[PDB]
Amino acid sequence: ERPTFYRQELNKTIWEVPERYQTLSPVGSGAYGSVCSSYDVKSGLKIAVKKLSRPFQSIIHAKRTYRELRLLKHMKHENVIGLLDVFTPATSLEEFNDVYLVTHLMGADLNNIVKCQKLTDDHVQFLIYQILRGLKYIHSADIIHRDLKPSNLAVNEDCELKILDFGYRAPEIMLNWMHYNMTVDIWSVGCIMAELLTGRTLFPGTDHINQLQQIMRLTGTPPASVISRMPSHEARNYINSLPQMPKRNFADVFIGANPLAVDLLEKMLVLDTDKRITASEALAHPYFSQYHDPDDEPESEPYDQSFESRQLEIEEWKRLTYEEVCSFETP
Amino acid sequence: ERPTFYRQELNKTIWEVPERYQTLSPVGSGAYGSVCSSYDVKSGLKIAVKKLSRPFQSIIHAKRTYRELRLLKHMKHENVIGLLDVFTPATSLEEFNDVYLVTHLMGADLNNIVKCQKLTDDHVQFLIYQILRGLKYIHSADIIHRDLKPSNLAVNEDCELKILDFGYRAPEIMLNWMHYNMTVDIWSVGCIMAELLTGRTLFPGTDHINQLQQIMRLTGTPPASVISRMPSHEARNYINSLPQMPKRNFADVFIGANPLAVDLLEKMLVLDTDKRITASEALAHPYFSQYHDPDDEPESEPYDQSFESRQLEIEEWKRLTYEEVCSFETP
Ligand SMILES: Cc1nc(Nc2ncc(C(=O)Nc3c(C)cccc3Cl)s2)cc(N2CCN(CCO)CC2)n1
Ligand SMILES: Cc1nc(Nc2ncc(C(=O)Nc3c(C)cccc3Cl)s2)cc(N2CCN(CCO)CC2)n1
Ligand SMILES: Cc1nc(Nc2ncc(C(=O)Nc3c(C)cccc3Cl)s2)cc(N2CCN(CCO)CC2)n1
Ligand SMILES: Cc1nc(Nc2ncc(C(=O)Nc3c(C)cccc3Cl)s2)cc(N2CCN(CCO)CC2)n1
Repeated sequence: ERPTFYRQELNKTIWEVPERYQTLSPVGSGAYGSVCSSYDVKSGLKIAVKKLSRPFQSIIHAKRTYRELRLLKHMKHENVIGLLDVFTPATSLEEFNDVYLVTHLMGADLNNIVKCQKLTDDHVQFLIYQILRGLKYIHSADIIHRDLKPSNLAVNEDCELKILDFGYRAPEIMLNWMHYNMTVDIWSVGCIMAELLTGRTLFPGTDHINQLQQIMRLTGTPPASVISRMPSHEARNYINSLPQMPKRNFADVFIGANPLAVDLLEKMLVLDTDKRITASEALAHPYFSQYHDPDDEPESEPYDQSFESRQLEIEEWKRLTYEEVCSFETP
Repeated sequence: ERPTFYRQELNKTIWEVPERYQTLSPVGSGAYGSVCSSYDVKSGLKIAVKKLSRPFQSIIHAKRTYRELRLLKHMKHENVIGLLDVFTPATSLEEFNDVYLVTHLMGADLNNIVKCQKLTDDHVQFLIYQILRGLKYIHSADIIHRDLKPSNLAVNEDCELKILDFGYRAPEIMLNWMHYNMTVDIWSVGCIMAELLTGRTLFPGTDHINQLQQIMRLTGTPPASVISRMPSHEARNYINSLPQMPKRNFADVFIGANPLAVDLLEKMLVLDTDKRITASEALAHPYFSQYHDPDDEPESEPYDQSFESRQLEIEEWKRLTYEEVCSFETP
């Protein structure tokens, strides 16, 4: 049965939400859609409400809309943002033209978590452990489109963590993405953890290619196999040798740090993509002895993404979307 | 001997330019600096004058400034933007805080060449020949920092073309950049040529990973070697099979096109990075039979980029820059 809806204008756009979602307040926005904090009277919790920007303008917008709705529906893990409600003021498919997604509200982005200065080792243990627990689960789903990453992490005031869904190209580039999508994740975590222990950026370049040179001061130079197939000799020269800079080592960089943190980082911040630590291995590490529960670290159910390779008109995506909204049982 | 400088305010910023550069008119801008068209009285030609944005604010701005000055100083090829003049109103290193760079003016971006509707096949031969002549020269300079790209091409009205210098990361990503930096270039050109012949984007995605699926429709699926080392079986499944969409083939897509144009594209738009045609091979190809001159397709002089590996304070880069400004002889 359709609940009483109520209508209001926030930042020059019309919001029509169910009775339960009171005291809407705009927190921020991006291309995807606008978000509002709201007090859900029913369950008595401060909540997040998103209204999608023109969800069925184009095929891309339409599939994008359906994708996010399917993903947050599937994501059921205490470290990954999940769908609490989805709704529309529309009462028929023809009329249907406005979609709202509802989740829990996290209060602090990554870029605020760093500056959130006074952090005990325990907070770091907990934060990193949660990203890893999330990551294990996220990798297990094999999500074709990439919306969940470590950098999208979000944190409410007691350090409880969730990974949100935000925060001409040659084939060899995107094949490389697929190839290393899990490895790069654990590099991000590594960088993130480092910043939580020091408060400074770990690998600051003058630019992105100079960034590689910085990384290697800690990681060492690539294996012969990687170097011997660079497209030129001057390319090999750039990655087969460090220039003579002052010597820096892990023990130096993370001096005040719990030595187990330094151990963990020495297995995360490794250049050899194969030798680098995997998420579920990283969980078993001694640094997380408090938190590590091998039977409380679940993988995902298979996730049917056959939709990703269907080529459909706008109206076909809109129908799929509206079928999901009407099917949704609010937990 | 310092010429007479004159001063004016253009877009709330003070421009001080030598007597010869009259009738300054702003055309466009980027984070690097703002650009003006100007009538150079001396050589009597419409010219481009760029004023660098706060060139010595930080180390990055300072090295950046120096790099661009070294690059365009080194680049001497008629398909690659080159430095005609660099100047400063400053008369001592302590004063020195503003820098201007002068090149030829083009007046048509890539995104303006597409829509430039009625183009003979001749225009395409000539446009594509010049990018390839460029790229050969560019690739041969082994330029550590990437500012010169196919997509950065610019054109004047008689179809004369020049490549301009504008248009947390894991090591495996940038290592990959280095690896394929030449092969991706030929992919871009392939894509550009395709559009020139048709007017539609060749590989339209819904998103970037979906684009790989679009590409494979034409290129087929990756070799077993590329497949057998994806990080999951679901990834293996994405790239080991096309889904059953309409069959599409090169001959179809480029129907009205010169058949030799199609031949070249079937050698450019190849997935296997090794089999893919190289810039210099693409030159020798029958499609540019009238333009191809193997003794007029020069490689670069070595380019001393030892500076890219130096860590220097702002003031050190500012002196190198100032030294280059005073040393420069205007052709
Ligand atoms: C834009 C923004 N969002 C914040 N929190 C959010 N939580 C969850 C969000 C979200 O979009 N959920 C969601 C929904 C609803 C649907 C589909 C998918 C998803 Cl993932 S947005 C906090 C925030 N700030 C306020 C507090 N500032 C200072 C800290 O002291 C920092 C900035 N700004
Ligand atoms: C590692 C990586 N992945 C990217 N995107 C991906 N999309 C899909 C991916 C993929 O593996 N999906 C997948 C999975 C997980 C399972 C089965 C099947 C499939 Cl298909 S990976 C983008 C990206 N970068 C672009 C942006 N750069 C920052 C500049 O702003 C950083 C580098 N890096
Ligand atoms: C930003 C821009 N630049 C244009 N031409 C240029 N030529 C060379 C440029 C340049 O910056 N040189 C340079 C310099 C000086 C120093 C260092 C390095 C370099 Cl590379 S800028 C044309 C243009 N327009 C777009 C299209 N519009 C509509 C047509 O209907 C006309 C105007 N916009
Ligand atoms: C192929 C590629 N290269 C990138 N940058 C490079 N920097 C340095 C490179 C390099 O090979 N230098 C070099 C050379 C040439 C010789 C000797 C020694 C050296 Cl060090 S290649 C970035 C990049 N991207 C993917 C696509 N994204 C599009 C977003 O819109 C942008 C980022 N792709």
